[PDB]
Amino acid sequence: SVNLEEACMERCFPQTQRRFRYALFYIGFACLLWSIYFGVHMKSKLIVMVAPALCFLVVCVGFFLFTFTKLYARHYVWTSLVLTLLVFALTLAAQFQVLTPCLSQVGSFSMCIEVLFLLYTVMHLPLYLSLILGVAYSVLFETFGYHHWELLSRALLHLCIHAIGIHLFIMSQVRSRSTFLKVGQSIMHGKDLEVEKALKERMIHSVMPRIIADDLMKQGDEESENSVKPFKMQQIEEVSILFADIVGFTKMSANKSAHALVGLLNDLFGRFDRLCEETKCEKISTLGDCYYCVAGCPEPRADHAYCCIEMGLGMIRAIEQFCQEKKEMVNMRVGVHTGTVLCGILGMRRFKFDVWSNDVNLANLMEQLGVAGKVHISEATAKYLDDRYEMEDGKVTELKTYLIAGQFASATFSSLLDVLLSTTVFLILSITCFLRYGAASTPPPPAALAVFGAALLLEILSLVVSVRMVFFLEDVMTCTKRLLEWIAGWLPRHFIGAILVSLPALAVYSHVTSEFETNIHSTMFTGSAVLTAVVQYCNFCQLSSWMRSSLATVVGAGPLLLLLYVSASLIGQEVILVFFLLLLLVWFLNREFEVSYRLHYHGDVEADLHRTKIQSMRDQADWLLRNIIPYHVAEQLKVSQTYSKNHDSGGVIFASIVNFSEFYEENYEGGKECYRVLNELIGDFDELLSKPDYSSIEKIKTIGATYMAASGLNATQCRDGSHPQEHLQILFEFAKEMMRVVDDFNNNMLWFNFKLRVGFNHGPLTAGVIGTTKLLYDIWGDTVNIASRMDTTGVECRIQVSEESYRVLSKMGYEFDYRGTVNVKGKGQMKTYLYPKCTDSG
Repeated sequence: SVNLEEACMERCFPQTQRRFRYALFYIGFACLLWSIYFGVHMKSKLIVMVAPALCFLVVCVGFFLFTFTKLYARHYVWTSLVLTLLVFALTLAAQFQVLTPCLSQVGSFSMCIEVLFLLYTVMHLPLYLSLILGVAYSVLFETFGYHHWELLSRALLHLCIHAIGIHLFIMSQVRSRSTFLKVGQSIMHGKDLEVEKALKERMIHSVMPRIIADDLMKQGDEESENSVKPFKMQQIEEVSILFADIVGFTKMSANKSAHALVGLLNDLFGRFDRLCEETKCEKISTLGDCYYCVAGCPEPRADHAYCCIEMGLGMIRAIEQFCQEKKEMVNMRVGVHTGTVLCGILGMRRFKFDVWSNDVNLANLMEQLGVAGKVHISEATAKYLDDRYEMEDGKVTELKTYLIAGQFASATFSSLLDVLLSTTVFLILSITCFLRYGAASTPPPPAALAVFGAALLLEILSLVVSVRMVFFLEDVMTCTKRLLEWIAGWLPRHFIGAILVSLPALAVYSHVTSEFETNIHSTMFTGSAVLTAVVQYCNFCQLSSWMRSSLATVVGAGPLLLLLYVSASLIGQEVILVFFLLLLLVWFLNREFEVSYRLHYHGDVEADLHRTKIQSMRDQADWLLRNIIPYHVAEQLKVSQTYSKNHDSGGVIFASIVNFSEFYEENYEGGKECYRVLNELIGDFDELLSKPDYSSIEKIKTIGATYMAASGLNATQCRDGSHPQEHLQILFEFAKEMMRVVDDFNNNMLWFNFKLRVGFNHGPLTAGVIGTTKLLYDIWGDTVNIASRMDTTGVECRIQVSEESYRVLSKMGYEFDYRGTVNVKGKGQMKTYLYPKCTDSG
């Protein structure tokens, strides 16, 4: 991730800067304490040492204040480079003048070590370059110390110090990269999440008015949103139910492109939405040739009739400007009635907040008998119309009828590696201490080999724990580990790992069981041992911080204060002070590192949280879309802006509850108990669509007792084992199905049985989507209004199937009783067929 690993450092500068600075602080105190030794007791016979230390001090403080410089951005890698080169020079220069017998070589060694761990941590050197220059410094240091096996010992000291430092580098920078990538993912998750939220909100307000949508967006009732994974209805009265149905409708819909026609339609509909929003008139929808609105139902309005009729005149202006614009001989009849309407939301598929009354049906009948240019109004309209407009008693030419016309890197991963490393290095520790015996083929002390093997097996058992945990080999028994990990918790793991990391102290002490203080070679050698030992405790940064630190502290401390009284006098003082320094050093280092680990944990949590949140949000939005849109069109707009297509043969069935409005009887608060029961049976019909064979059944929409279905539409590819016109058969299957369903629901309908009439047709039709920044998608064609009047002229318990639909369904196993010949507007007296073969009388 080249430019991305670049961005890492782009943001990951300040931590490196501050760590560098505190390391500088360390170095300063280091040369400080060297000087205070060499000035207090010994080496006061030559002051050529304090001057190098002090010029080191001054160049380090120059680093200190220069770090803040503006020209420090890309000016840091080679900075670390030159600085550590400097430090190396100081070390070896102080180192050479030795091998006289007055002072320990390990002091220089100790420096070399802590130096190189600093070089490790903050310098952020190239993996290979870091390693190689480090090991180079190591080897040149051990060589220049030369002025049969002790040298090999010091060498292994180098090697272990390498291994620890190098792993520390690798884990630190993988921590960096991982945390960087993770926080990036988190913020991108936040952003595309709120994007998803905005999108689903667009979908909400496109399927719910601002009043009710904004009501549900504070989730007053959480059961609504639980269903989204709870309906309130209001008998809002004194509202203006307004309709407008296209005249010249079937005409203008004769020979268009079947797509651009929809386009100009949607254009006019944007005009009409403008009219709604300007007149504060709450539009409802469009049923084929007929657009419709109410006027301020949720926000109750009194001049609702006024803005109603003024928006009507506005739409009149719109249609005139368009028909004179697109050169069309088209208009639309208009019809409005006012009064009471109970409004609410039922249904779980393609459903909506809608409205119900006979005032609705009154405006409906008046509109179908209405004329373009003069809205057909009733008395309830004219009663507070106040006739400030072009009132006209427009009588029906065939009921108070009027007209108006104007005016990687996991937690175990880490423990895996660090355990492995602790093990191997404690083993090379063991090699080192052992090889004290070079000629003594027999080892006198038994504790050495004893606890050697002991710690060895402890390491190997922790090893196999880790390796069969990760690799999942499961030789003996796996449920064992399952019950076993339950005991390894945040603190138990703490103490066990504490033992594991603390052991090398007693490991080297097994050799301390032997007499040493006589042999100062042995003495200083053991000092080298114990310091090279304490170096490691910075390792398991997944473990304790405060307790880990204190542990390393006391374990380094104790035995040396013991040797203080076990006696080569003031060299104890100097070594204990250097231990003090390196103590506070590693203290704050692994402090920083465990802190980085803490923040990694933290950010990990919240990032996965955001992932889950946007997952849920996206999924809920998609669920809502599937409520509101089909799939093929989801693909169409997923790739385009719109879609429309003349589908020349599909079925269409309409179902209307005959005895609804009477057992609707309004003794109650609108009888909305009955409306609860209606949402019950509606959800039952949704279950009906929830059938797999009823996946290809396109339930279009509904208006209270209305129900609209059509198929042969998403049937875009017909396979050989499928007939292109079978969908009518499964549609009629669904018809008899829902008949059975209402029959069963009636048995549970308390002291009542609801009945419905149904009318069917099939043939020509055309799909097209409307809403952009809105959402409306509908089908049209003569088939629509044909089945409309069919169900309109129907009778319950009998299935009025049109002539040609009767024919095409009879050959598919359905037996129809010839109802008769009924007038169809646009078709005149049309031959009709009920399905049930005298299930009723006949």
